Amino acid sequence: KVFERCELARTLKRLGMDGYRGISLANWMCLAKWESGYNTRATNYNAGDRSTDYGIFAINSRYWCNDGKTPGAVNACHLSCSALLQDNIADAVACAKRVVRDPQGIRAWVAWRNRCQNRDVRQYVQGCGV
Repeated sequence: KVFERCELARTLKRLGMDGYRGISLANWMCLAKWESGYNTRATNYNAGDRSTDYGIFAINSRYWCNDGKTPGAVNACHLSCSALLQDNIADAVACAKRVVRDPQGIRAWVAWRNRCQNRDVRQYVQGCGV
């Protein structure tokens, strides 16, 4: 499913993402926008290390979910990577929360550092009623 901006903002808010570990809803939106274009079916294979980024938050198989085909990978969110390809983003949100409980927080995603860190991200939530 490809979310429309405000639809996603409210969906994330209802799922408890606003201010989760200090991360604003606008930061989560900027992350999803640059990681998948709000596409829950987005996938990116990384030929270099044989891992795959899954879903709306492009969560990687080397550490976060299990797809059975990633060399020496772990599964910190304890989910099949298939759970990260559902139209319903509850499991993906649960996993994203797990990612940020680690030391780096939102910085875990390099894309956030590149496209969201120290940027004006107000535009992501304006007019969404969140």
